[PDB]
Amino acid sequence: ASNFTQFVLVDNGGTGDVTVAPSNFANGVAEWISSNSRSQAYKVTCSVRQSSAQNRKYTIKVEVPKVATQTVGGVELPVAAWRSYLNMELTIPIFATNSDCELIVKAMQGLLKDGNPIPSAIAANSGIY
Amino acid sequence: ASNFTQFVLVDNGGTGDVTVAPSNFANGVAEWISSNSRSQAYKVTCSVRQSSAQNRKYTIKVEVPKVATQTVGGVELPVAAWRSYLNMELTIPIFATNSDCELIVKAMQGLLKDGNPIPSAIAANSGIY
Amino acid sequence: ASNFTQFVLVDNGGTGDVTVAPSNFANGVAEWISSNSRSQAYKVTCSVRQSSAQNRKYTIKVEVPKVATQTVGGVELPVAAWRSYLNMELTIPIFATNSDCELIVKAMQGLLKDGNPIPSAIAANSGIY
Amino acid sequence: ASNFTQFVLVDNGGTGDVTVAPSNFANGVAEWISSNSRSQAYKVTCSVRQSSAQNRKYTIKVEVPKVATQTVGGVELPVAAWRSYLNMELTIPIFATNSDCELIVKAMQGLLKDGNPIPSAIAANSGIY
Amino acid sequence: ASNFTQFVLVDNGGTGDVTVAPSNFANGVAEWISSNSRSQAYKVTCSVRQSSAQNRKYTIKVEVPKVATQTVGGVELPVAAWRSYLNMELTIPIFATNSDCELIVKAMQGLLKDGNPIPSAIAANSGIY
Amino acid sequence: ASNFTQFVLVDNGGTGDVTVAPSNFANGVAEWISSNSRSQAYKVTCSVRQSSAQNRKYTIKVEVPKVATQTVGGVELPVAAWRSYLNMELTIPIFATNSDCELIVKAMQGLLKDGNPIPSAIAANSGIY
Repeated sequence: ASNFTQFVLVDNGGTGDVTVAPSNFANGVAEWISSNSRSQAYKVTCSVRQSSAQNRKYTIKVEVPKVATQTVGGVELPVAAWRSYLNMELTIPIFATNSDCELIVKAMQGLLKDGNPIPSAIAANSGIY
Repeated sequence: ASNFTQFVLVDNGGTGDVTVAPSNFANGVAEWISSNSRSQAYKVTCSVRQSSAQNRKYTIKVEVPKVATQTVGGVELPVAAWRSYLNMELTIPIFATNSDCELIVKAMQGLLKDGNPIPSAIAANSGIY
Repeated sequence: ASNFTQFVLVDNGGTGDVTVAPSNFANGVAEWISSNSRSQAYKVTCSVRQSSAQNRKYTIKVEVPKVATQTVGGVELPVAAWRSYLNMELTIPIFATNSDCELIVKAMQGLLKDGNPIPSAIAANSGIY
Repeated sequence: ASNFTQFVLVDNGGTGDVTVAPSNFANGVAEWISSNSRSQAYKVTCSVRQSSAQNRKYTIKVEVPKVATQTVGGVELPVAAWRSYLNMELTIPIFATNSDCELIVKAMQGLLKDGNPIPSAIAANSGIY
Repeated sequence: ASNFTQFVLVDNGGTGDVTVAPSNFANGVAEWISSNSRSQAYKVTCSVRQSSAQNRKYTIKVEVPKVATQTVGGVELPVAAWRSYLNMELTIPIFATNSDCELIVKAMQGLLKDGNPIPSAIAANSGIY
Repeated sequence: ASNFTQFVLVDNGGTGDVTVAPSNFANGVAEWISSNSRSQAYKVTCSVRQSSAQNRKYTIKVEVPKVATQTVGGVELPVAAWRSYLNMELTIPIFATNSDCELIVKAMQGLLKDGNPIPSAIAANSGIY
């Protein structure tokens, strides 16, 4: 293997895709960034450690630019009005086999499949109702 | 429309699909659990709060159980041998359009798509390298 | 260029080979872990530090698990029944050129070469005689 | 039958080979030393002891000299300009069968096999990267 | 792509080129050293940290040794008679585009181009006048 | 000699070059500035002093304008969002001959040659990986 490669983060179907590429590995934290200024980039980081004697935790973070009315390459302040931050922590018991970890991945991607309630609440700027 | 519906969390291709259904909304936390005893159930919860004045924060959690049957006092009880915990917080600026929010949802599902680096690492009990 | 990669810790033929893959490099400690349950995994770590003004000191550690299943109360968990622990410290003065380091490496692999006294004493639960 | 014998610590070709020959086995410590001046000699020792009720612990040590001549007051002495010191401790539970010991030995020699990350970091005055 | 590769630090036109190669990344500091003993090696290190909220700061260091062979205790050791130290810190706003960053790199190499004032002064043990 | 002249700081190959010209020499600190307002100028300064009894230090500073979305001659605030700052300190032992200083200059320009890792990390808005 060799996991640390470029991948498509936003698939707008071929044209307008956002690819994110390896950009830092200081401290064994893999970072991927898109081709933009660091203030407007899509950024992804991932690391894993044994959190307790019984568990490992993957910590995954994503930053996504507010794009409507963006000025590309512009200085946009305040930073917080222009960025969304995702923070995932996955705690997996040391007993989990690879098959177990496959299922955890499937649960994670089921949660976010189109049409399911959580992605469609987020995208519609809504809560659950 | 009411987006509080049942959905399939783990798609094992029609056979042994784990599907999760609305089960509680007390205290503004939407909860979905699978059709098991509460001791062995998959659980998904979601809540949105306006965290800052200019942010909203979604908090989503998933529990994946490893089911087992334990003998306690000479009696067999349905139990989960361990659970894995996904815990994610998403902070979105209030200035984000629905098209901006769709970008976040697309980035989150691209992150976990089959074959991209992070799902591969998790599924292999590996780190990124 | 990278030497933090996957490698074969045990060529046990060309099939039952044990491979260890990069897992974490926090705080200057490179760690590699084999796949499947962390509870039954082989682990290797390595770190180098300037122990004195004139010396650098590598600390390398390897753990070899005896794979087993713990069954308690009817619940079975994949565990390591026990682990052997190798721990080695190699001190090298800053005056060593690369050729001197190659020789140190050849001494290390000669020490453990198949058929020589130390590897064959260990392999047979035995001391020197 | 004896494993306290001479052996090749460095096959540096088939000519500049460094051989270590039995020197002393006092107090359960087997010692081997290469020929010519003890001051420039390679040294290997090995001892095994029941560290705990359940464990035996091997302690192996190797010293690699940098050969040199000290000249003081016109008197020259064959000396070691400096020495690298390898020191390793291997703990094995009394439950290990001979096959488990063979595997422990294969893990040790895989760790140091030519081309793998640890031997090639050492060989190049380098850490992991 | 992995930009952590070997490069030639001092180009003496093919003959006596000093070339430096990846040697450590512990603690997020990429290190390159030349192929000498650690006592006589050229060393280059580089690290990036997000210094402010709106800045990132690169810290690059270079050590150029003047090699020598010293007699200590009647024994000759490979040594550096002195080292010269380049130490540079670059602070870049997060709003800088990759085209903005290319401008910085072009300015830094124009600064040291052969024949411009600063390289000439350094090379002549002169100040600017 | 007479080092203090105009030179090309950014060579965009004839057309679009940035020339920086002598602009101040108060306190023996040579300053060069481009033809712009002081808030948008490329600025270079250089000075040398004996830092210790054994060393001299050249202190070189460069300021580079953020140019993407720049308004030429405009008032752009905050200043820190619109400027990058380079700071180099070169410490050279008083024993270094001119030949030694030539080599230090070559090491400095090798570090920054196109294609080598440090300039290409900077230009790609990246760390080392």
